[PDB]
Amino acid sequence: MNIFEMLRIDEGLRLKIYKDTEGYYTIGIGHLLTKSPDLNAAKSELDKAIGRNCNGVITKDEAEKLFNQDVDAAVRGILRNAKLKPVYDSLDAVRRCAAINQVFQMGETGVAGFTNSLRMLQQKRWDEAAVNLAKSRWYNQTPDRAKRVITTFRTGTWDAYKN
Ligand SMILES: CCCc1ccccc1O
Repeated sequence: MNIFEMLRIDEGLRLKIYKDTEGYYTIGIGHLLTKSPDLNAAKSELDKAIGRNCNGVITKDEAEKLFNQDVDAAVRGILRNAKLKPVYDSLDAVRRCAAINQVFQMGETGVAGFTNSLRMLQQKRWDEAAVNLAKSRWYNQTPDRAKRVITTFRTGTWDAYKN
């Protein structure tokens, strides 16, 4: 297991524009196109992203390309973030994948806020961190996924994905 395989399990692969768990237009491997309810605004974002007129459909290769960029951006975002970087840098590599997954799904606004969970993770109070993480809209909206990512944080193992 690695972060791509992890996110690919969590995000799926769809080649046609679809609405994600939040109702937002998305393609590929959880590549969010827009929060606009306008399908055309999503289609314009898709075409901008891919550099061609996709008419709401892309290839597997184009999906993996966006995905590569999205993962890379998630990491680079964490490393740019004063609240996140010290925590992420304190983690072993399996728990770092958990962090990337969370930021991929939620965005770095979305989690830089998780102050208590961040402190606990930094402290390596894994069971406590895991309890705190689940106390969230995140967990309640996507519990099956959040359970897997929390287990990754709690154990620093790939047990929740292995599978
Ligand atoms: C509760 C935050 C878990 C986390 C730690 C470090 C970087 C990104 C993360 O989402």
